[PDB]
Amino acid sequence: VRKLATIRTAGEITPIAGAEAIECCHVDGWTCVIKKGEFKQGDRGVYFEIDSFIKEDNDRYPMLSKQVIDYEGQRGTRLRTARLRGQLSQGLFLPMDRFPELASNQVGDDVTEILGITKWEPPISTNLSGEILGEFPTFISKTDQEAVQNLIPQIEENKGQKFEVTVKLDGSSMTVYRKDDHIGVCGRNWELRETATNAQWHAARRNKMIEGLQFLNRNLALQGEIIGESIQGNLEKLKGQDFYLFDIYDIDKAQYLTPIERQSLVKQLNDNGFTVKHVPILDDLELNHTAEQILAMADGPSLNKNVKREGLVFKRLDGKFSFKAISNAYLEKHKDR
Repeated sequence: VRKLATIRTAGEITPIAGAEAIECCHVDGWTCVIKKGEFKQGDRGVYFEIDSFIKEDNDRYPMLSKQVIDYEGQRGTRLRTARLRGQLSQGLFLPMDRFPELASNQVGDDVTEILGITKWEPPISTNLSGEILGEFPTFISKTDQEAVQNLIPQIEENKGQKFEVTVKLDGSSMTVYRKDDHIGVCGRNWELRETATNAQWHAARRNKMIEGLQFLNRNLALQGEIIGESIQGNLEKLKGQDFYLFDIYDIDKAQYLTPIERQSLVKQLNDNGFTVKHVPILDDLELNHTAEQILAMADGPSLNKNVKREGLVFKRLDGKFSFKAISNAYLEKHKDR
């Protein structure tokens, strides 16, 4: 997981025409509204990303005062995407002289624990939050993806590489895995017990993927998104619920399969009557883009080609560098994300 609060550098600062108390600060690939004169280009500050939850503290955080709410039994503010007078704003960026306990930290430091910042999350469905069997397997990587806005040097340093481009479906991450004599089914954070009502187990039995892992005889984690009815508002307008694969983790080797290895294995499972669906795949992209350009492609058709998708995921063909681009128009349309 993640660095919600980090020391970064003011990029170009541009005037927000009309409202003269404020200006727009570019912070890596993010765009952030600041008060005028608060930073100049090159100044360092603490950048709080969207989804940070910042505890009530009007000494340090008076600009969060009217948006204080109660979340997991604590008073404080969830940082969220906003469009103000045409101006896209995401995150909070405070100059370093507001944090005297950080005067010895360096640019790029992860200061999230030191500052007490927590991660906000949408509530989980009744059937996705079944009965917990244990921890998420520590021998499986989780399905988190780094945002393109946080990868400016890595994006320029990947020009000419080729990427599998998939649609990000808006559901719940799910993992079905075999390790030796154990086959498990997990949600986003816990391994779950099979019951007649558990959504993830039901999806896994319905597309036979537990039999598929038994057939394959390998220590593999199939990872994908469960989507459908009563899951995150069912953007795709499905009947029932279904699993869509986007990754397969080689447990013995501790690396994800490459895109073509993954397609190979999906082909093999379907050939043997284990029909697992894949998230929609678009044309491979040869990278030569800016983050702003990547974000520009995020909007478009989803699995259901008549709805607007959450974004895109990009996976380099060697399976060694992956990132996501969340559609900003999608975050303006749904304010519970």
